Amino acid sequence: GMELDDAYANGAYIEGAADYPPRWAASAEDFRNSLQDRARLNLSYGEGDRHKFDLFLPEGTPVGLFVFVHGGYWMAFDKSSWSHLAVGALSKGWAVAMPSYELCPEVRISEITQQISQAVTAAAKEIDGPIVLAGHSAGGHLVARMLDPEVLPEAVGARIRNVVPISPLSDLRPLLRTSMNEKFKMDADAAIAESPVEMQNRYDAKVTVWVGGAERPAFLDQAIWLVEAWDADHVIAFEKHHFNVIEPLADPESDLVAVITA
Ligand SMILES: [Cl-]
Repeated sequence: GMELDDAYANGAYIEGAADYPPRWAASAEDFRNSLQDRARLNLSYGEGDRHKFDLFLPEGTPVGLFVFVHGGYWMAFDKSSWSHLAVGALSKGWAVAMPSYELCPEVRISEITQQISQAVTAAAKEIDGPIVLAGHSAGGHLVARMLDPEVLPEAVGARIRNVVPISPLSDLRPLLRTSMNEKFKMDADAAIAESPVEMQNRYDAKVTVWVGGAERPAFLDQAIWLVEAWDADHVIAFEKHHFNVIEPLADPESDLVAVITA
């Protein structure tokens, strides 16, 4: 109902929280405009209005494909607020894909998972080479689900090299105790079915759970749960909160860019 609302609230505990959305949108727009025809915007992966992805190409032959899946608790944002985060990987020669997806309550989280699979699959036809995945928050959840062979085709999964869920939701059960479940509309079995900690079969890939040191206790817990279940690597980013933890993606030399492209 609402017992865990405060526990899962990020913005309320982040100084300047209100300023992130507008600045991301502005930063992303400027980046797209800067890239000219190396920005392939609004490529379709499906028929729906939000079944689109942006594909950012490096200057030379891409060394591979990096898919970034954005967050917003599966109920807000689209791909357009995050383009500028393609810079670090682009500088190392990776093509970078960013999908949008339909949002709850129009769809269920399980349907969103299926859409990300469709998106990764489409991007993987555009770019040859190894595939690396990163995703933030709900997006961290979504990239974690891509290692499920029942979700993503073998031909794509076989190519996944690294998966880096940044501040992921790994166990959806506690969300049943949040008002956001009025939108997700999950019962216990649905939360379990969509929880990465429950996945026993995974494509072979180096998984590194990346979480901010100054994040909500709930997010620190969600991270270590994933680390425990999968024996994944684990990085705690010094003094980072839920909104600036992703900032190093813009920096070619960041440790976050390094673990994603390793
Ligand atoms: Cl669901």
